[PDB]
Amino acid sequence: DLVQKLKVLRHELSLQQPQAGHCRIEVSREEIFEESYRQIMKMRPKDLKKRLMVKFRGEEGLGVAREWLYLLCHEMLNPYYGLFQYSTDNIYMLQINPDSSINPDHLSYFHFVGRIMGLAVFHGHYINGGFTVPFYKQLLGKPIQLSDLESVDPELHKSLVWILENDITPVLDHTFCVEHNAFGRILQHELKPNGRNVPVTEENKKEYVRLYVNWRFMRGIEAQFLALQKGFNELIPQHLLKPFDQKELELIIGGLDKIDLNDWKSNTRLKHCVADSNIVRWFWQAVETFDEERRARLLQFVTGSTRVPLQGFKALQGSTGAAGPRLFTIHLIDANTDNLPKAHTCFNRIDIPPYESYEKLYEKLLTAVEE
Repeated sequence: DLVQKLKVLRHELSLQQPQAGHCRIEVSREEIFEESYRQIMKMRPKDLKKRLMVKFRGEEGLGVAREWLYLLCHEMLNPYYGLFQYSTDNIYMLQINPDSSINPDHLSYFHFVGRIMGLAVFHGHYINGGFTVPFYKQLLGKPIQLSDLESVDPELHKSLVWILENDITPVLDHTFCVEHNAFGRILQHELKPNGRNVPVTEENKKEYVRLYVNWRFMRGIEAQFLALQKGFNELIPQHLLKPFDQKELELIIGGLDKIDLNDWKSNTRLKHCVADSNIVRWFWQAVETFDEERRARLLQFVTGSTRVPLQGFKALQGSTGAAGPRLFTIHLIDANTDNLPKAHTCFNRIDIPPYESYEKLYEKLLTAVEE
């Protein structure tokens, strides 16, 4: 199982975390994207491996990287910024935008997104944002298969399938060079060192084919991916990803994308109330009533993030923030019943007033989650 292989990866990463010092990030909520960019990019990789201390500017009086990561991923992964775009054929998943060159500094922003992804995995946190299958395969360092290219370029796929099941000796005159229309002009690109003078033979056509497929998936997003990858590997070394596949990397990076209710209830603690308190009974009744989306907004309202750890609700306050696992807490406060439930994201605690009815609790709970 994944938690087993992950604990080996987390232990190797934990050895790289200097027990002395804190990685200090203080950004505003209204400028979280550009302020986090400036602060993270000013640091050296060694500085990012120190235990995280994220504070929102001003809000430190009356801090969590869980909420900061959530709000930061929400911003950087939005197509408004031109780094990522939704896929045409996977309208539910992000991919690198090939027209990212519009921003001349795009390569530094991709390197920053990579730093944020590595920082999240390194500190036991997750990234809210789903990527495509070739994104995870590329990030992992493993080669894309020829069958994955049929959907992307069926004419090139047809040609490369011909090469593999035919004797190219009396027919082909290819080199490890691909000539393509680069917007307005044809450009020769070598697939390997000195590819223009390396002919494709029966002895090396398998290598030529896998390099051509790899090159075609990187078309337009080469500089972008390289930048992201260098930021990600500054926290998560490439060798430590070796025991994982595309689906396992997607889970390591983003956590579970389904909230189990029984695990949420098993890892819930109560302050100022007991299991048979009306507020507790009513809260869980309102929670079964909520849809998968309303449940995720409730998790974000209380814990600061929509992300569920791969170990479940038991490991809620990630690897760093204060001491350890600060479990989801229901706190019955004595306060005016016209108030909305308060949330202390730093403790995964919801302060619920002593409502007089289930419907009263429901409407105030729903109203708090939409805000």
